[PDB]
Amino acid sequence: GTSQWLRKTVDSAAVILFSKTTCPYCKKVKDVLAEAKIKHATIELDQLSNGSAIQKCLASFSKIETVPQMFVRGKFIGDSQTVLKYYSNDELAGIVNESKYDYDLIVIGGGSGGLAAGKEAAKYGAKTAVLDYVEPTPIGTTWGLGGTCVNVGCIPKKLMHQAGLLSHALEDAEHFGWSLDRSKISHNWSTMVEGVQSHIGSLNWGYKVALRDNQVTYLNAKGRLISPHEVQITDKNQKVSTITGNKIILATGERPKYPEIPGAVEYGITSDDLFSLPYFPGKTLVIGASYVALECAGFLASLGGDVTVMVRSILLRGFDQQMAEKVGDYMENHGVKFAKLCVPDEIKQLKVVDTENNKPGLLLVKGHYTDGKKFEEEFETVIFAVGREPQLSKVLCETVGVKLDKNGRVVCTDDEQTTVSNVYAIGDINAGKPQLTPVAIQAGRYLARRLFAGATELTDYSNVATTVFTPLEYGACGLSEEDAIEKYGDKDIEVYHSNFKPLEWTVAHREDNVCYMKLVCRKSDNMRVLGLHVLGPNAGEITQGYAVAIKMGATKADFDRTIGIHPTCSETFTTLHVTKKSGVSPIVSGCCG
Amino acid sequence: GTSQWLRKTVDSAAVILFSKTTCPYCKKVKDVLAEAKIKHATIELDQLSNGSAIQKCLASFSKIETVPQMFVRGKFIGDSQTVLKYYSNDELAGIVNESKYDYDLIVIGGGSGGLAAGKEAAKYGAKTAVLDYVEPTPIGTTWGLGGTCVNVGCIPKKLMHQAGLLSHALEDAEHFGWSLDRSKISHNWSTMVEGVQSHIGSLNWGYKVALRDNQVTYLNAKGRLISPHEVQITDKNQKVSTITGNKIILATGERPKYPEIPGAVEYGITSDDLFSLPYFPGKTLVIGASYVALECAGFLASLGGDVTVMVRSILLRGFDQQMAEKVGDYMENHGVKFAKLCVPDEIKQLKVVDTENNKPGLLLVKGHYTDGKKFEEEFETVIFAVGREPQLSKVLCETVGVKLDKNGRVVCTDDEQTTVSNVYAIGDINAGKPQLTPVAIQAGRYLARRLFAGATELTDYSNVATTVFTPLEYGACGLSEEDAIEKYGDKDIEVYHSNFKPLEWTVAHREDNVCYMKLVCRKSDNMRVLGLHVLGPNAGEITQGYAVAIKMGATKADFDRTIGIHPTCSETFTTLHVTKKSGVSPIVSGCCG
Ligand SMILES: Cc1cc2nc3c(=O)[nH]c(=O)nc-3n(C[C@H](O)[C@H](O)[C@H](O)COP(=O)(O)OP(=O)(O)OC[C@H]3O[C@@H](n4cnc5c(N)ncnc54)[C@H](O)[C@@H]3O)c2cc1C
Ligand SMILES: Cc1cc2nc3c(=O)[nH]c(=O)nc-3n(C[C@H](O)[C@H](O)[C@H](O)COP(=O)(O)OP(=O)(O)OC[C@H]3O[C@@H](n4cnc5c(N)ncnc54)[C@H](O)[C@@H]3O)c2cc1C
Ligand SMILES: Cc1ccc2c(=O)c(C(=O)O)c[nH]c2n1
Ligand SMILES: Cc1ccc2c(=O)c(C(=O)O)c[nH]c2n1
Ligand SMILES: [Cl-]
Ligand SMILES: [Cl-]
Ligand SMILES: [K+]
Ligand SMILES: [K+]
Ligand code: NA
Ligand code: NA
Repeated sequence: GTSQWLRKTVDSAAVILFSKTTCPYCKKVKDVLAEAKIKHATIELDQLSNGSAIQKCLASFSKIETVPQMFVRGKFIGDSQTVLKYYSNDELAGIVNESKYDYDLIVIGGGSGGLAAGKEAAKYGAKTAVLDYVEPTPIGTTWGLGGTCVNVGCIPKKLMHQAGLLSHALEDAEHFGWSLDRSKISHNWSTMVEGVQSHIGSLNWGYKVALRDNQVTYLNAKGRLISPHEVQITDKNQKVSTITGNKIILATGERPKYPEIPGAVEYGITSDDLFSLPYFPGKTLVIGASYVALECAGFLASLGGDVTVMVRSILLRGFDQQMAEKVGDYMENHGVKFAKLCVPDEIKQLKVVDTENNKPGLLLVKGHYTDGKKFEEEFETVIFAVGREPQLSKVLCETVGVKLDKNGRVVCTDDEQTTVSNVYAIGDINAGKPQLTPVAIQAGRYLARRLFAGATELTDYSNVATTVFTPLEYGACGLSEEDAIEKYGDKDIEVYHSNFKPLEWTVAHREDNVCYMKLVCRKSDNMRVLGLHVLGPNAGEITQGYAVAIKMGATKADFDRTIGIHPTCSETFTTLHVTKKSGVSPIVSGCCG
Repeated sequence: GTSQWLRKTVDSAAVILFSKTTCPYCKKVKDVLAEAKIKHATIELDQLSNGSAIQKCLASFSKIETVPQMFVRGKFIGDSQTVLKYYSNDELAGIVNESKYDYDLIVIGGGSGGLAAGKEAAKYGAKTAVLDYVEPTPIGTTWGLGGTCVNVGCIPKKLMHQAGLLSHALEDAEHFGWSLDRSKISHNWSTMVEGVQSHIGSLNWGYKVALRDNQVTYLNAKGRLISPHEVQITDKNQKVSTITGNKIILATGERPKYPEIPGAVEYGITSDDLFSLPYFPGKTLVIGASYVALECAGFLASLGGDVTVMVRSILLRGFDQQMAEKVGDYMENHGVKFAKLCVPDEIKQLKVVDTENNKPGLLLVKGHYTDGKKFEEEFETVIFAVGREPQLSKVLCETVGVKLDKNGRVVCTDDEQTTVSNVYAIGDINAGKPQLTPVAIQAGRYLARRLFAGATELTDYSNVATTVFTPLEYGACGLSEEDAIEKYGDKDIEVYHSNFKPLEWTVAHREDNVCYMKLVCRKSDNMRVLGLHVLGPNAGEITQGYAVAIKMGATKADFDRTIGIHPTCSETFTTLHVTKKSGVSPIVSGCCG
């Protein structure tokens, strides 16, 4: 494997130094490169099992087996005397910048994965360009650099969730002795949006400064891959040019879908519009049942809004259905209405949005239930959350040879490579992968290290933990109970479970036996934890550290031997004893023995 | 080991059935015992490696090698035909109740460890008594069943911490768009105390009902161990009697210390008095620097109080000192004053506590700094938090032979056994063990299983995670950085670290580069995580799941291969890259690449 690894490494690296930690010739070259501000990867062969073997293999490229060896874009450029000769003769800049292509890397898409890949690549002396363009929504909404999460996803949705959580905090503060009257306090949408948008603007700016400080070229331009090494760019002036790159990372993400019904595009909005909406949504219908649908419905209700969710079938398809039902039950018991087994037929406009007074319009939504009854109700705002899709026909010419799946996602190897060998795809467009920001970031950073620094480490997409930021949050890592049973059979599955009550809920007079957790375990594999699930406050904080234990193959016994931190919600994972098979109730009292 | 285990098991178990899961004779006995409401342990030999060997060993006690075999208090009572003979002849009640002693177990102390041990023992048919008495504080404060944590510890302190956290929640809610004016809202101490005390009363009651429902005898009586099997009890009427028990668990905990200075006992208070204080503490001096001192100072300041902490030397001795300094810096920057390098000499009374209007008194505290300057300041309340101590001379007669250490704590084996072989000690009085509620609970429950159900599992006291519930919380698991360096040497330690900023702090305009985390790792052991440390909100929820990974031997690579949950504070543990040895700043901007 050594010679194949060295061939791949040398071919792809922009600027790389084969070195040893203790070699003074290696230091003289490093000091020259640092003095010349020449960024590069370094492989210290004295720190590798197969270092002796890599030294021998290097003579296939350079005819030498000594360190240091410096390579540029697939070519041996010199030992220490040669690199110091180019430096002293003012030749070294020209040599380290020599390329068949404008860039070593072009990243098409300036979101979670693309920015992480481009910044990481630049660290190893890849000459990098990041392209980002935000096609406006149908009402004309656009935003700055950073992608879906930063501008219209995780960041603003979690901030608006925090605004919603602070309602319950106002309520609780009265029971804890604070002299405020919750009933007299109102929420101002636009004040909140201004604060969220100021934060997002600081991120848009921060990314532009980070790219400038890493010597990455940022182009606010729509990129189209027209051949393996050619990207056509279209700038704001509609000026069309071609730039060339050695490696191409496709990181273009997805955008909301609309249903094909009259008035949906004209009169509804999506999450892309919600997070900067200049008017308060008012009485709101959310059509959909994804995590986006429920998160948005939930914070809007907690802000004091009249909210209905129109559900075609089930909530949170693909997540553990027991947990999904508990998530929705909590919502229904806390001010969210559900129109169940219901689909929309038409959106009719009753009032146009008021762009001066910043007031919503008014819409008539017609739909129907599975039982044949009509749905007909007025809403000020209608939010579609009915899926997301890539729009790669925009992004790649069909003649380039990048294989897509039946959903228009990119078919990749376990190292993110497409069917075009210099072209990789990361993030939400990579078929089959969890569509999450930290997944796109790890994939992009690890890929950049493989391309430009001879790393071997792949991204592990297994047992990737999630959290749904509904009013009562839901954290999970691993299999749903139903998927565990389908895979291993019911007789090989043991489920430990318990209700719990946050201590913070006691004096606040909140619910007993609503927060809930379970461990789905495999009996024949030492009670291996296949899936962890928790409904409760701060569920992402609870779940994250257990992800490390599950990656390590935690068993039930590993959870039991660990001592709780008291008083916490998370400690309940360390004392679970009630099995589903026993039929014993998972309910709990305050204190027992 | 089998014959030694079987000898110990048979001698100690109150009522035990040796069984196999598939034996219909075993079922007939189980159904009779369940019908007669006779509780017992069961060992299913078909579920043990050495089951075949245990069957053979059983003939040393019973002369038979078949199942079922039923034992009572060290004696073989019968096979299936014999047990059904006693039942049919109304003899079985008398036989299963036959004992040399009043109880199989007497627990002296009805706190975290004792209640957990007694309830667990009762499950296996141990006839159990729990003794609890609360000696009043010097001002006369007392409370109900449940121990330090429930009444004057973790439970009320965390509830008053939540009351304090809700101040910052009121502040934040304005930036998130809520129309309240933080400056107009005040806190009412006594309203809060009423709520906390109502919760505590529900726990006191819950424990009494749980003991009644497990057929445990609860005596509100002071117990004194006068010989290995004899406990002298003194009831509220000062009636003195003796009860006898086979096994004795000492679970009597600790109480606050006072310094030997004039006025301390007469005019100061401790945490024992604070949690039910009927008057608002007002301007408060906390003398001490333990976690109790800082937690209490912190919530009192967040409630709007004028608070000073008098520190003799350092904060949080025994915890990582870098983290301790950050904890205190946050406090000092958020309304806690520190009188550093300062000790008290005298407390003078200026006003008596007002018991009708529920107002504090007034005190003059005289002390001195190491620099020779005098301290002289008025306070309404003075809280001593200057350690806790066991008071076992009260609890055990010196003639019984239970060895204590130089601090008056019980010297125990790794299975909680004292120098008196039937007498065990759990919780805060067990020398050398972390003084934590979940430690006392695991120790007590696991011990009861070893005594009464033939369990072998010991409590693991290593890498027990903690959280200090200061205004900015501090969670830890494993070694401090300084202890890791002392043990392994500086050259074998790598520390990864980062600041972070909760997303919830962005729109709220709270601090950059104050929350902080680090992993202290051992270079020569695959970068094993020796210690994890986090300063930030919800730090107990963050830290708990990583405790499971650390118990499993997590390395840095295990943290890196795990994918973050976004947006959370905890995810920062999955991307740490900056080492202390590098000298690179741990500060972070919002968004970089
Ligand atoms: C409402 C919502 C909430 C979410 N909440 C969370 C959450 O809490 N946690 C979580 O982990 N994930 C969350 N996600 C998912 C997360 O946003 C995505 O997984 C992540 O943004 C995907 O990153 P990416 O790099 O694949 O694409 P994106 O971040 O979508 O970035 C792609 C970028 O490329 C641009 N682009 C597209 N075509 C071109 C072109 N031809 N040329 C130039 N630029 C182009 C796009 O406009 C965009 O700026 C959420 C998503 C949504 C919609
Ligand atoms: C202010 C404070 C905050 C704390 N916060 C936390 C925290 O957040 N998390 C955590 O894990 N730990 C915390 N602790 C520690 C925790 O309270 C203890 O570790 C735990 O209560 C110890 O349990 P135990 O069973 O050893 O003793 P205890 O709970 O102290 O119970 C001993 C009981 O026995 C009684 N007793 C004593 N002598 C006799 C006698 N002769 N006969 C009869 N009864 C007797 C005592 O009065 C008491 O009721 C805190 C402690 C304090 C003081
Ligand atoms: C509940 C309900 C039902 C029908 C209508 C309607 O036709 C209409 C209009 O202006 O067309 C306005 N509002 C309506 N509201
Ligand atoms: C700051 C300060 C210093 C001294 C005294 C004092 O002697 C006193 C008294 O009544 O004795 C009351 N209050 C005081 N306050
Ligand atoms: Cl921008
Ligand atoms: Cl009581
Ligand atoms: K445990
Ligand atoms: K990671
Ligand atoms: Na265990
Ligand atoms: Na990794």
